[PDB]
Amino acid sequence: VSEKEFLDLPLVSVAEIVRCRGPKVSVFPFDGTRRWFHLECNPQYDDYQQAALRQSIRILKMLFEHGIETVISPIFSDRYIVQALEGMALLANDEEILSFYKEHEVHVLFYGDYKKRLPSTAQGAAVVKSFDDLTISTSSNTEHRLCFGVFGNDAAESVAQFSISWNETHGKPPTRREIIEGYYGEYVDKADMFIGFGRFSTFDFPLLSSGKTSLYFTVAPSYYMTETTLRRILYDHIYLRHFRPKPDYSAMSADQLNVLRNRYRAQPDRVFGVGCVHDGIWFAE
Amino acid sequence: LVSEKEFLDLPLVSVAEIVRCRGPKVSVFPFDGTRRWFHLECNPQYDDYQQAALRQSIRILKMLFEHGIETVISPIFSDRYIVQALEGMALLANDEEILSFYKEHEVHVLFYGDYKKRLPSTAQGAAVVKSFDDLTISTSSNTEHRLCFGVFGNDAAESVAQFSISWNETHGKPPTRREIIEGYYGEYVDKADMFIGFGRFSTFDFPLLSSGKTSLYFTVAPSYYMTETTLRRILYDHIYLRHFRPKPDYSAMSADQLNVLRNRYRAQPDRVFGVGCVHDGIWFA
Ligand SMILES: [Hg+2]
Ligand SMILES: [Hg+2]
Ligand SMILES: [Hg+2]
Ligand SMILES: [Hg+2]
Ligand SMILES: [Hg+2]
Ligand SMILES: [Hg+2]
Ligand SMILES: [Hg+2]
Ligand SMILES: [Hg+2]
Ligand SMILES: [Hg+2]
Ligand SMILES: [Hg+2]
Ligand SMILES: [Hg+2]
Ligand SMILES: [Hg+2]
Repeated sequence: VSEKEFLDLPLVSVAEIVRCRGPKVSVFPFDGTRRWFHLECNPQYDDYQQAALRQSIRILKMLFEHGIETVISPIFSDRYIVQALEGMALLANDEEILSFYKEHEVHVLFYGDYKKRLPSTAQGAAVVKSFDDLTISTSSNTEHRLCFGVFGNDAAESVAQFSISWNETHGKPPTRREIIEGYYGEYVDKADMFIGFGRFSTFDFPLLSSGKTSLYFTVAPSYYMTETTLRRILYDHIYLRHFRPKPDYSAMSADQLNVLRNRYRAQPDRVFGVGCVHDGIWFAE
Repeated sequence: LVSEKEFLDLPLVSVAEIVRCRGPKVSVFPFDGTRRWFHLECNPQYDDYQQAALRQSIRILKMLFEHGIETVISPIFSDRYIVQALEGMALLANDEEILSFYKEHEVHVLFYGDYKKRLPSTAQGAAVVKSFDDLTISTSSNTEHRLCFGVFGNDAAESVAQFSISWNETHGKPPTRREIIEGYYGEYVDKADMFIGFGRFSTFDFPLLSSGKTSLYFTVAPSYYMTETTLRRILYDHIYLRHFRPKPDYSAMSADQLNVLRNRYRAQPDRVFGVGCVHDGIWFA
């Protein structure tokens, strides 16, 4: 199949293909949101939290409708932490997003070191409580998994303590699967893709990174993401990353090999990720 | 403080001064695209692949260390017959030219990963493992640089589990993050500062050390086409461009700056780095 045919597909057909070929697990932190907010909304009159939440919901809905089973979205990571508290509480208390979870049969989970890192206040305790109640409440949903990262950047010590307790309880060391279940709440084998933004970087999906995880970096802030963009990414992941057969270099004509060869010898300094800063902003070249 | 051209133009000593100052302290650099490189640059039946490859590996590691990078992490083998990989592995601990390299450039060499369990239980496999151990003892008096070779170093969860259980049993309490990193790698490093990849946008095999601050790069040409210029464009980007200050003040921008940004982000198709194209059976970013 070609790209245009994929783009032209009905949503249901696309979704069938994604449930078939993957990605089963997409990591998608919503990035560049401040820039987005300053370009698309009115900063002193519009509320940043609510505008952001609406965009988040639009995109999570788009991802789940395209057949992606699990989305991992880092929310907060290593100015006042109390400010982040409100935005967080929205994820468990906003009526529209609750309506969304129920309608799309989404199971919501939270991962990371938040219980210890969040402030020891009535407020922080309240958010943590919201998280537990939301994960319990949506646990009967079976169609999609949504995993919110809150201080979910480094799981080493968490995994150490979990493994120690596990050994004392069950008499033996936990498996990789059991470790992943202990950290995330449920099991998934790996991340199939990470959709990043701006400066080429990935973060906050511990235990799940692999050389098979397809990496993408949008130029525009995450909230500009359309169906067509998402589908170009999906098309690359499904049809282009594991393209077969592997190149038989020995079956190529001398002109083919020469084209490749002279290209690599002429510009051996072409590096994706090397950018340029203009007007205070980094742009990939 | 500097433009790209000025950086490219600096004497090696000055570049190394800057790198010791601003980082990267730790670069992850798997040598990738080596089959393509070898078929483009060499004559498959008449040139020896092991030594052509080894020669390039040494050139690049030497280049990296001379530019002031303290620690290089290089994934070697990662999840055809495993016995085939054994020879290439043994070269890293037995080839006289590379041992001479470790000596002249004062490199401490370490091996990480699940290799002791995953390598074949044969005289050959055990010989390779023992040579890894002995190389690490033999170079442990070198202090100027750290070189870490990954052999099945793709997934550290169960290794960390067992390590932590054992640690708690003996060394009295749960091991700290630092202690876990030391247990897995042999020594301590805070994080990876950059990853230099190739072709399809992907990273792999540096467990425990990935951060949102890890700068990501992907060369178009196979690793062995790397020159000083390539390396330095990478270094310039990492050092001067990724952490550029001040942060953009969108509210201080003219209507034209916002308009340009805005119409760039609104325009379709929008550039997604990582979405490639396959021509002649090969993926191109
Ligand atoms: Hg503002
Ligand atoms: Hg769905
Ligand atoms: Hg679930
Ligand atoms: Hg749950
Ligand atoms: Hg998850
Ligand atoms: Hg248990
Ligand atoms: Hg621009
Ligand atoms: Hg060949
Ligand atoms: Hg050096
Ligand atoms: Hg050392
Ligand atoms: Hg290391
Ligand atoms: Hg081409």
